[PDB]
Amino acid sequence: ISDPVELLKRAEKKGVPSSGFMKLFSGSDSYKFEEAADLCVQAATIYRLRKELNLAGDSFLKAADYQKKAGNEDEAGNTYVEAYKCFKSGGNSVNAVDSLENAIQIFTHRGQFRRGANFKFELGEILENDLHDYAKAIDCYELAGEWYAQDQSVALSNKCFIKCADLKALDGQYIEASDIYSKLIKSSMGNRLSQWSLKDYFLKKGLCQLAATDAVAAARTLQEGQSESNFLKSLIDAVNEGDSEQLSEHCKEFDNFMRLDKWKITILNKIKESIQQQEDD
Repeated sequence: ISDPVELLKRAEKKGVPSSGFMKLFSGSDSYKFEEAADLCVQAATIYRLRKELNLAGDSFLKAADYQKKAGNEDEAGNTYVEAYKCFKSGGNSVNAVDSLENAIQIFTHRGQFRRGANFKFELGEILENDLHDYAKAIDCYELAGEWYAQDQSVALSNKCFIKCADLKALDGQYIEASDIYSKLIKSSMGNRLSQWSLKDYFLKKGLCQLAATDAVAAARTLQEGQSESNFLKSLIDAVNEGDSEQLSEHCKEFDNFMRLDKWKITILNKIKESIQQQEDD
C-alpha cells in the first residue's frame, strides 16, 4: 500500500481493542496496535519524504500513541522525538512543544534522565527562542540542569544554569540570579578547564547586583574576584555617585574592547535608570 491516506485509514480500523469471536480468533491486541503504529509510521515517512512535515509529525503522533497502547514505551517516546523533529523542522512550534513534552514525560517516568535532560534543554530552548514563554523556559533550563548534576556531568549542568541565570536576570529576579552565578562559580573552579569563562560569571554577578541597587554586594563580589572585573569597578562607582554619565560612558568605552551583547545592554540600561531615578528622588 502506498497511499499515506489509506495507510492511515487502515491504521485506524486496526488499532482497536478486539472482542467477541474476533478477540478469540485473532492473536493478541498489542500485536494489532503495533500493526497500527507501524502503519502510521509508514505514512509519516511517506509524508516526511514528500516534505509535508506537519502531516508527518501528525502521523507520528498517531503512531506514537498506538505504540504506547501496545505497551512499547520506549519505542513510543523515541517516536515522539521523531514527531517533534518534524513539527520543529516544519516551524509548528506549538506542536513541536507538545511532542517533546511527551517524549520527556516518558524518558522521565522510564528513568532515562540523562536523555530526558537533553530534550528538556531543547524544549527550554524553543520555549525561550520561539514561543517566548520565559517563565516556562526557565523551569526547564532548571530541571534540566538539575538532572545533569546527578548524572554528574557538570559541564552540561552549567550550560543550563547559565541559560537559567542570564534569563532570570531579565525577568528581574536579580539576586536569585547573582546566586545561581555564585554557585556556577564555586562549582567551576574545581575544574581548571573552566578557568577562562569564570570572569563573566563575576562581572555578570556584579551587574545583577548593581541592577538591584545593592552597590555593596557588588563591591564585595568584585573583591572576591581576586581569588571585565575592571569595568565592574568603574560602574560600582558611577553608581555610588549617581552619575548616569560616567557609567553611561564606561559602557560606551567598554563597548570597544568587547561589543556588548543584548543581555548586558538590557541589564545595563536597567542600571543607568536606577541611577537617574535616584537623582530625581
